[PDB]
Amino acid sequence: AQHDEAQQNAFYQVLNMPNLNADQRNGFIQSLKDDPSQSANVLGEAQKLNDSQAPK
Repeated sequence: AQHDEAQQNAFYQVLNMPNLNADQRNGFIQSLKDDPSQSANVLGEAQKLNDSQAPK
């Protein structure tokens, strides 16, 4: 967190999602690392995956 987090913002956001479990968030992060161009895509799908798993 306490660094130039603005650069690695997508990765940081995927970590900082309450409803994602380890396997999910880490899996998506590795997908992002594997395919840098799909940053916005992976981030969007991570937020969707989090949202669907919201207790409400």
